[PDB]
Amino acid sequence: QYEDGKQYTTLEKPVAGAPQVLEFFSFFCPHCYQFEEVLHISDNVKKKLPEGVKMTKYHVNFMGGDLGKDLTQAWAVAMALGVEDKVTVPLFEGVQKTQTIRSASDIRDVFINAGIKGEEYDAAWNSFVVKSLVAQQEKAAADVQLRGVPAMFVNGKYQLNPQGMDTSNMDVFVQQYADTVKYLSEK
Repeated sequence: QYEDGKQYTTLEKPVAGAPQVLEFFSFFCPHCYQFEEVLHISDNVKKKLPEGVKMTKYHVNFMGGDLGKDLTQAWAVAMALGVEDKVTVPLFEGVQKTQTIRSASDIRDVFINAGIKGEEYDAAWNSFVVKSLVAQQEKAAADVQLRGVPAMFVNGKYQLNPQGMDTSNMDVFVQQYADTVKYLSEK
């Protein structure tokens, strides 16, 4: 019973060249914390994706002011070093749970504690490769004219609508969301 306007909506201006599945989030975003740390949405969507469908995850600037821009840069460092799987949880917890991430150096502390060498983090943080990865994340969001997170887009054409899913049961919610992505990824 997949209906445009219930589980998903369709973009009025479809985006060319977008990744197959594009997720946007912020470490500053309480609903994003719920999506990732309680529901594990990305991991469960991944479990249902067809063979050959790639998931891209980008951070956004528009929450948290100065720290929000710093967190987009840190996510770029995480992508450049391939350590997303070591820093997502501590970054979410440091911003939202303990609220001990208040500055760029607190962000760096999370990477150091996760075992990324200080010299590796610092060279990445100041690199043009990371500046390019920041620009890519910003451009992707500009393409779909993003106005809110968490958000997920399929084939540059469809946007997931979590308001139309069952929130009385967390497992059902995750299943409906993942099946909807799989449905859209098949066009």
